Amino acid sequence: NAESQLQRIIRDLQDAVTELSKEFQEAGEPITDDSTSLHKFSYKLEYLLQFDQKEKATLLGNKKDYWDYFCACLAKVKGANDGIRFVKSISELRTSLGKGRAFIRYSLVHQRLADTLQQCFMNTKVTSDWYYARSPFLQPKLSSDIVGQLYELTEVQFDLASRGFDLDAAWPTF
Repeated sequence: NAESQLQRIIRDLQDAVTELSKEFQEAGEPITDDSTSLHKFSYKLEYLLQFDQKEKATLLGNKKDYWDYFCACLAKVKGANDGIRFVKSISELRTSLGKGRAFIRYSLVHQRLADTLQQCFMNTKVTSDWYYARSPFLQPKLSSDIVGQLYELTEVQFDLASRGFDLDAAWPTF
């Protein structure tokens, strides 16, 4: 059911990763915002990040999302919070969704995504507080598959712009 849809999305993430690796190889230069495969990657990773996510909010009712999970895992982990601090310094980002997208893109630019997510999923305590059972992040068999795919991006360069779009509204398309 949901299991079969999960599995498909994990494969989609893999196909997006391979696409980016091929596009990189083909282009002979860093991936840019007009890559439809970066776009697909972004959406598949976000799907996974939102999958079986527990619902949470601030005391004023604003929505928390995976950005808030990343902060809980990493904001105080020395060495691990460069991207947390970067996104916290962007005044334009108004929502947890948008902040989380910025963090993913920062991580891609700096070739740290896999390592950062691996570090999140290692925190079993926080991950269990944010996710229901079927989340791949609670299952190494599945979480290392996803992390594994991500390590192939550790060698792909991304030259992603820092402005020219509104992440609170949408992933960039060019």
